[PDB]
Amino acid sequence: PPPNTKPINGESPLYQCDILDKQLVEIKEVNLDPNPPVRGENLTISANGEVFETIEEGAYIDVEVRLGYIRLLSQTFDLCETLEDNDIEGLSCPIEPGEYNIKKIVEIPGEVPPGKYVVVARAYTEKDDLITCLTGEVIFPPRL
Ligand SMILES: CC(C)[C@@H](C)/C=C/[C@@H](C)[C@H]1CC[C@H]2C3=CC=C4C[C@@H](O)CC[C@]4(C)[C@H]3CC[C@]12C
Ligand SMILES: *[C@@H]1O[C@H](CO)[C@@H](O)[C@H](O)[C@H]1NC(C)=O
Repeated sequence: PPPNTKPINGESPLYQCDILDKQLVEIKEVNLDPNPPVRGENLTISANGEVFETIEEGAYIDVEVRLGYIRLLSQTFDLCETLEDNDIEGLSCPIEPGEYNIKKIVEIPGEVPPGKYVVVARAYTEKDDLITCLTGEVIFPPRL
């Protein structure tokens, strides 16, 4: 994978990107229950990380999904509102420094077209300090 990248330990395709930029959160480990995610099935996400600065209301995530060279989805999300909506282990947004472990189950839709998808997410704080940068490639087998 590209420059300024480091693999994330665990059963996952994720890499940390922009590694030469200090990040307020370290993602130490990530594990996916069906290791290559499968369409139409549950996906269990387990993650171990560290928070070095309090993340406050107003943080946001830039998420980009790309299919080949096509910019499929590109938008920003309210970090706190998004975490609060998806019930990630009751984590209220004021995320204090410390040791975290997360377990979340999401559903991968079966209608997703087959292909090589690349995901990139950058989370920043309200004054725009880089929280973290993650990238990953997921190939869904061509049975449409
Ligand atoms: C952790 C990552 C690497 C794993 C889970 C893979 C990402 C999946 C879930 C991503 C890859 C492409 C994404 C994707 C492609 C196309 C569409 C159609 C659009 O109208 C709504 C979003 C939607 C439905 C999203 C849903 C989430 C998908 C299917
Ligand atoms: C998928 O997840 C839903 C809710 O998380 C659960 O009710 C269902 O039993 C799960 N099914 C499988 C096959 O894991």
